[PDB]
Amino acid sequence: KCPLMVKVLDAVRGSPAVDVAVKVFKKTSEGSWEPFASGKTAESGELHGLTTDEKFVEGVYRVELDTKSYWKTLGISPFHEFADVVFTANDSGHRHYTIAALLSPYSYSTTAVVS
Amino acid sequence: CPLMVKVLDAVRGSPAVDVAVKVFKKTSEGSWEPFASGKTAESGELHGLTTDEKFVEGVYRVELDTKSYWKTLGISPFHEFADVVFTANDSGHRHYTIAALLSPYSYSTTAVVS
Amino acid sequence: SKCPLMVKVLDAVRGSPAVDVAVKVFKKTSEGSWEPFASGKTAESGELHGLTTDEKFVEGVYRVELDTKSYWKTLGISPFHEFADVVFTANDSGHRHYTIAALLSPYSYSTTAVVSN
Amino acid sequence: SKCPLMVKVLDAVRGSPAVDVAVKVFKKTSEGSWEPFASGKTAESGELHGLTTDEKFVEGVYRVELDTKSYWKTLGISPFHEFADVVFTANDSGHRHYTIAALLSPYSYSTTAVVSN
Repeated sequence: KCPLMVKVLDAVRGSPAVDVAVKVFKKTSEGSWEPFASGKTAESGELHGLTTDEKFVEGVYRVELDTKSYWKTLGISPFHEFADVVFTANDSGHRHYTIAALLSPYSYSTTAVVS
Repeated sequence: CPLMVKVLDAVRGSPAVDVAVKVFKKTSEGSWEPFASGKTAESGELHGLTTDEKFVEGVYRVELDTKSYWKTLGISPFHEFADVVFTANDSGHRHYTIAALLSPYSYSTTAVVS
Repeated sequence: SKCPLMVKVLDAVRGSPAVDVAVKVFKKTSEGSWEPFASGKTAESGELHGLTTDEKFVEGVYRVELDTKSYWKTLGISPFHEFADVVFTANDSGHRHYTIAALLSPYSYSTTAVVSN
Repeated sequence: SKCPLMVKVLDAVRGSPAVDVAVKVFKKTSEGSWEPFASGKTAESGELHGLTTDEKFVEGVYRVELDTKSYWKTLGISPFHEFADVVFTANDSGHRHYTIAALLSPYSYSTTAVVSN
């Protein structure tokens, strides 16, 4: 039943990325980003329960991982200010989305699983 | 479960289903001998390859048959396969996840070790 | 070279450079908005050179945006992301040279920074 | 530009080229064994050129092995993998030029092939 999940891994430690701050924004008709949902990754590196099928309507979404604070907490000065993932959701029926991310200090990878 | 494999498809945005996986263990003599095998489920995951007791200290080679995967989908891929080779259980007993992200001419792999 | 900001892009589906990828660069203002800084497209090599100089490329927060959506749709492929952007602080301990490398798939991308003195 | 097999490696932890990565190339035989074909180390650019020539780079199954374990150990880091290898058939349908690109982290790597006629 979870329509939008986030999963984050740490490529330096070979572990889930724990305590990663996540902010979701939804684009408005006027074109601005308004706050939609927020949370933190658990011990699993996964974030559940951001939203529900009812609230997760058609629109353009931006998922922002606070990668800078993550690396700095571990004593590492990273390259990026954050990692944004921007996408259109539910444009042709309701789907379930997973945004996965793999983090290094100077690099990240992100994949979408859509079902 | 001490050794899990998880595979994603970057072209379709989905689990990579029915990926054949072969695992080998290096012998004292230096050759690869078969150790375990299976296929990824609809989840893109493969569980139950081995047990904590059977998964002894050694050098392991996990081979994903990426070529068969892409050819089944009507795509001619670059690699013959994707091998992931590593020492396991040399410093305390651990659980490993080998994750893989596949495109026709590219792949990424990560280890989660707990 | 004297080139302080380069972009290199590869296509993971075709096994080739990503050609004619549109790139927009922005610089964060005092008020907290993005103003246009530079723009170009990747060449046959998948690379974009000559975006800026060390005179113009001063200390600040920059945003580099690849139009990944238009790139895939030109090839007949419907991609996941609206775009791929990279946001970073530049030149805050003196001038450096930066390369933003990116690897593209329809539902996935990776980006790496190479920073040199 | 005449170079038929190139290797390019980046370090995702340092944000730099991966320098002095040991590279070994093998070619498969009729009997199914790996015979040595070429070897070298990445330069300060992270690139390795001059491994072979078009005349020597004949049709066959090749194995390119990056010694990632030694690389990380030299930097004081205990890495996950024994190495990173890329196995592929080359020059089966026309003679081509190949670039094997890799991005390294201690517990992760990505590899991409760029093929050009």
